[PDB]
Amino acid sequence: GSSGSSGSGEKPFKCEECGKGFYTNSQCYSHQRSHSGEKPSGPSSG
Ligand SMILES: [Zn+2]
Repeated sequence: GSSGSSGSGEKPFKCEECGKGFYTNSQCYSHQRSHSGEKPSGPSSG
């Protein structure tokens, strides 16, 4: 709704976990990864 102790208002692409800010979808996801640890790695591993 509103904020004060923050600068980045709104962005075209932000994280769903915390709410980070991004400009390109690809980027948004990249970070989103961090929000994952207890998971198996098959075709790709962090
Ligand atoms: Zn996040």
